Amino acid sequence: MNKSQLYPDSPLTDQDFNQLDQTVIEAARRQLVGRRFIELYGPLGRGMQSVFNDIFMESRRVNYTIPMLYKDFVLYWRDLEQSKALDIPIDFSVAANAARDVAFLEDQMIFHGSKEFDIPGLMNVKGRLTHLIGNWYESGNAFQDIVEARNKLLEMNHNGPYALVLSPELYSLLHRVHKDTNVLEIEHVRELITAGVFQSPVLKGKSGVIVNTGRNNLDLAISEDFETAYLGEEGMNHPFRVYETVVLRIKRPAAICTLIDPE
Amino acid sequence: MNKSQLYPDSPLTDQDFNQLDQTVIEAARRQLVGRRFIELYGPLGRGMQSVFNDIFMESRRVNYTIPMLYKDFVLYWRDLEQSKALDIPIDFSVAANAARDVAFLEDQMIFHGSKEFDIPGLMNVKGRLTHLIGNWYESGNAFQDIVEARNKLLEMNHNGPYALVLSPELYSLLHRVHKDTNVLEIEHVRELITAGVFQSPVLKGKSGVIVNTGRNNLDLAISEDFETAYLGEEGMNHPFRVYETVVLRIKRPAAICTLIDPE
Amino acid sequence: MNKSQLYPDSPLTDQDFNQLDQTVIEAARRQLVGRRFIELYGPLGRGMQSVFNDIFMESRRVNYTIPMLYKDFVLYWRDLEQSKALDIPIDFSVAANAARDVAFLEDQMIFHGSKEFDIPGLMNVKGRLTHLIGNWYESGNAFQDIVEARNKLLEMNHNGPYALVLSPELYSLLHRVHKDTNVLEIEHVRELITAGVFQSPVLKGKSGVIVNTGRNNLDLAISEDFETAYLGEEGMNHPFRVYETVVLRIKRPAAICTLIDP
Amino acid sequence: MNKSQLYPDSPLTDQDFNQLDQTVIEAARRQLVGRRFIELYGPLGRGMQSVFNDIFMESRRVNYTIPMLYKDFVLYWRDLEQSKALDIPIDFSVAANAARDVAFLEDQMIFHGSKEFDIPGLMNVKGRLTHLIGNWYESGNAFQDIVEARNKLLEMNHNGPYALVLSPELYSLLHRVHKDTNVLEIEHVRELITAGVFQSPVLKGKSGVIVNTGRNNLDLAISEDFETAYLGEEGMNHPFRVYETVVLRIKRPAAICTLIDPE
Repeated sequence: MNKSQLYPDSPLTDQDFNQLDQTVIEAARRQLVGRRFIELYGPLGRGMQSVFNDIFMESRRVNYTIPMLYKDFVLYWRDLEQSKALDIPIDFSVAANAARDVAFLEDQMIFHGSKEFDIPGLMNVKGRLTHLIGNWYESGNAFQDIVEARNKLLEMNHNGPYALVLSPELYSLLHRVHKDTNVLEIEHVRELITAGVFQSPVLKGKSGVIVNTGRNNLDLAISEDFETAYLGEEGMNHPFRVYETVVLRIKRPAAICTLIDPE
Repeated sequence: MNKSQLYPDSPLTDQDFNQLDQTVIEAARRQLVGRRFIELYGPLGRGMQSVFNDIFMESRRVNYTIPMLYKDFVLYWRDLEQSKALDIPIDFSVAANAARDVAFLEDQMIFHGSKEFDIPGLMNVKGRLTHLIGNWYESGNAFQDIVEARNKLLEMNHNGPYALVLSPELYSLLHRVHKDTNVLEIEHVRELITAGVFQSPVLKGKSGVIVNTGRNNLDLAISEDFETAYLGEEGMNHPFRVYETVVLRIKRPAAICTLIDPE
Repeated sequence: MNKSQLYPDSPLTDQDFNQLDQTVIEAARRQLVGRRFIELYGPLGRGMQSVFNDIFMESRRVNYTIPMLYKDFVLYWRDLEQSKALDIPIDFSVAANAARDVAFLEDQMIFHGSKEFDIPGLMNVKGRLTHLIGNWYESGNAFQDIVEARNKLLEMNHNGPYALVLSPELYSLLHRVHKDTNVLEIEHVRELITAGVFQSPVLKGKSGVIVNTGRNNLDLAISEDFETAYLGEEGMNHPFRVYETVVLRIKRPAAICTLIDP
Repeated sequence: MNKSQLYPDSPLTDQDFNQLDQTVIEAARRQLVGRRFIELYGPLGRGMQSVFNDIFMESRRVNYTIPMLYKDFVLYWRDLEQSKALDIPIDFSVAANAARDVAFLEDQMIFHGSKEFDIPGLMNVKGRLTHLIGNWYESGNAFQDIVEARNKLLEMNHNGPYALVLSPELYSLLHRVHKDTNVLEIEHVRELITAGVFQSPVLKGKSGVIVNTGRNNLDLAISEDFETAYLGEEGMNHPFRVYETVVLRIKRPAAICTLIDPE
């Protein structure tokens, strides 16, 4: 399936359109936090507009509608025509920005869920464990809270490997320089969490989540990965659409222990 | 030996059945702690239902019956039929869970032995050294206990390399952040134990074990590795069986110094 | 394409499966009432485990999971061997009982919905029109209450053809003679409702429904019709299963008028 | 385009001229700080003497004239003639010095802009965030100032990855050895800034800048990379010119949070 012949009126050729995909894929890759520890359920394809989920509580089956996440960018015709005249590889700076916004949309949908499509997220799924953090500003408390949260996961027949995602404010507190001591608390934490410790701008305030990275616990249902579309001429310009269809499936919500600030 | 023709009625083809083995093998690999420091005695094959062991005490020979460790999972026919209709690579999420449970079964059999089959484990073999740990919550005690346990192994003509396996509670105490100091006690410990320091959920409470990793000291007798079986149609579904036949052989029990909490 | 190769371990030959299929299908046809006035959207195939419904209320898209309705019957090996030895056709009576039960399940799901998957029925869908009927024992009331119900559908921009399904008690009451015309009320109703007046045991008491026939109004989305699948042989006996996967989509809820006893 | 036939009177042959480019390219590479975290807008070529910039403020378009940055060096004819007589690969020590000066010129133009050509730099662009640092000589203040500067970038929909460039005086203070503690403050800082922490001699006094490394935020418009030219015989010698044409484009100035000493 060549995308040049799919959009016969597209101003981009085969070479020009592949670089657009590379710009979109790379820009999204740098910002996707959920994909770093959640496996993909393959390219389900255009023939699947809804995927099934088997929730196990420690086996209810539910239907999830795969949602669209998209953002549009416009490539000016004057800039495009100049590029072909001079034979230069075209500027896709806006495409990277559009791909980043879609990548942020996926992370927001992964961690907080689709309210309108009724899809639970990591931080609000039903049946997950909950741990109340202490004052992470103090030494040892952050590691102690992770251990207690990990202990809650352990008493569920969930031996790991775990992945911990924290808000930027909690992430900074983990790496902060203490006064009395000189302990890098991420070094102690990263030994217990082997799948990786990440920060996500989606999480707000003081919040975090520990997830078992097994494919059996949760995965990402992908009907169409990050793809670039042509919307046709509009005002002589060339608006495009970076879209993706993905729904998070949480088969075993008990493998999630969200850390929440007691306020 | 192609597994598609071995089960002529199996719904999975050659390609579909290989991905099942990959899912089972990888999921087991992530959870097998004993295999990380215990060598395998090859594929003994189906012709050996019992393996001999020569115990040396510092040469009694005993017969060990190779036990079966298995767990069953069911692939729904509706999900399978949909996968072939859409030509998608089939979901083996349950297979990973079944393989993980078998992997946990092997680790429980390796460390605690088969009570019914009369096979000693690492933590209850006859003739091994025993060390009583102190308060690992204090700085330096955990390293001191390992040194004393290692010294006991040294005064047996057992120069290493050693492997230390600890319970999750002891593993956390090793990596904990101390108040007065900022010592990462795993860094001091990991220098003496070169074959690796692992944690196993099988060990409960405050317990651990130091094992010489030599093939002459102990090994794993494998008659059949992690293999996936088809049990035939049952209620129009497709139940499978992830089974493995393995017995731990401890040729020199004196190469084991189990750490036990004095309670 | 014969079921003998589909189930090599089955004890039935090509002809025996064929006789099994007619036994199941014929018993289903004699009991299926909803299929008489509702078009069939399919067979979609095994690749459709859930269908999409676009509700045009008088637009909202709802995802419906296709339910699987089944019933199990067992053929005894001694009976099959005895019939085979004596050159007597196999007795598939239990198959008809299983097929009849599944046919009732489909009719029950069509009319009263399926609470397990939250699929609405003819008498349960939101947005339908409700008509409070009177005492049909008295003359003239039976025909008039249908006229007002049809007028309700006419006011909602639905001009037929209509299909009327009544409870078995109410269907008999429609056989009375008209007070003035001296003609049975059923022929007056049949001229107003040209898609047929049916009866169904699923409706109890004074109940009924008027449905505007048409694919754009409502249809049956099936992925597999009445099919007999041979389960594994257990205990030397042969258990079977008559199953089907059907879901009812009501695209225009306002095209359904329900007669409700006050 | 062979450079030997481009300058028919050049004393260097094809082999002799390629080593000149390698000396210039490598010497420039060791000193270019801006190129370590700013992407290039390809070889725009000689047909583009001015490049367009679309400034987004959180979309004004401006025209930037691509400037020339060059430095001249002289290869003595006596040294050149001796090299060919003995068949030795010629000394290009001066060429490395000339390339280094041009590389310093680019970094000065990237961080402080072209005053005469009216091109804003990283440290004086219009619409960028500004943070006032504290006493970096004290422990924790340097990390705290980076976090606050990063927090300012975060409240602009700028999630990273960030690149921090500091003056040599600030760079030394970051790596300094404290009295009361033994904290290496670069280790804490380098976790938040993933694209890298660099020092630039261009920045004077106590100054720094945090830049989002996205191609959409800023990039380097290159009309001609580091190229070596022959200026013809002058006094029987061979003067050359190491020139490059490059202009920095800041599409989103809000992605820049310059750290400035309150004096």
